[PDB]
Amino acid sequence: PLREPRGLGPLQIWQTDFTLEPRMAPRSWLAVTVDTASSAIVVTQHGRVTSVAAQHHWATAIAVLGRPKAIKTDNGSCFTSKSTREWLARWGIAHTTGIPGNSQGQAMVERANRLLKDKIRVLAEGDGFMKRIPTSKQGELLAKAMYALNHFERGENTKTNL
Amino acid sequence: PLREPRGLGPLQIWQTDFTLEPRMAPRSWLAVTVDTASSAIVVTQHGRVTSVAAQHHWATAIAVLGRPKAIKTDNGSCFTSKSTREWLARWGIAHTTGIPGNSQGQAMVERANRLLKDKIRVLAEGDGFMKRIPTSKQGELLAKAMYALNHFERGENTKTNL
Repeated sequence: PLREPRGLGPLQIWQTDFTLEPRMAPRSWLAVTVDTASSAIVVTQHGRVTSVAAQHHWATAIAVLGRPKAIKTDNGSCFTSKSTREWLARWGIAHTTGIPGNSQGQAMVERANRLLKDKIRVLAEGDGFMKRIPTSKQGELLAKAMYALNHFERGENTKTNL
Repeated sequence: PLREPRGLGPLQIWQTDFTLEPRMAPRSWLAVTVDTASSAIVVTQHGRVTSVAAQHHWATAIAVLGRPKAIKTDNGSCFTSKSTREWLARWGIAHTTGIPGNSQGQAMVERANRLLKDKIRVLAEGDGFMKRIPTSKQGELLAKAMYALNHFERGENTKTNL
């Protein structure tokens, strides 16, 4: 009877996309993965959008979230290249650019991209950076944005507490 | 590199639910499965909602759509019983009652239930049955409703044609 995914729990399927964020230049391409089972997000920054940038991002995401059963992406070439298909086959991860979803596409990662860019803008401005964030402060700020969205430790819709 | 699902195509995941339709009494429980990759629908009628009715329905759906990689259901007991879990393990089909979706729950099968009940009401009324459909005409009418929703062969949003 060995089938997934962790009891009756949700299946381990990720959605990944690249989004451009000039406040993070020169490594302005943010690769973002949302795990649809937990809604956890992993983001990494890249100088150019290539097949290798996608593989480097997923290598980091696997270290953080574990190996997923499948990854959903759009049809960009960094995801459909022979190189990327081989990398995913090496890890045994299924890939779809498909629609076995419940609504139009990969809404989850699109919402994540928006929340992430908003969070980076609010934190950077809080620190006094209204335009590009200085290169030496980018990593900590991106880490801070990722923490804020994942360990949202909140009352976001809760009752009084200390 | 052998991973799913049929190239870059959508993964083979189904959504299944039971819905009550008194026009089909005495076997008024309709079990409905929507394949999220193709949007095909399979419906069967049952006298009572039990674990065995769910297994009988999926046996028919597998003959029509092939064996899926996973099936998503809610937490009703006919789906979480030991009997049903064993049946799914016997076939090697993963089961989730989860949320690895892109919106709230299993909207797909809920929309399917609505379209199906509307279609049965319009066809039955067309035949002169305003209340319960006579037992001997139910199977053909349910088959007609299933055909209408799957081989929707349409211009449903298309240009002039013969």
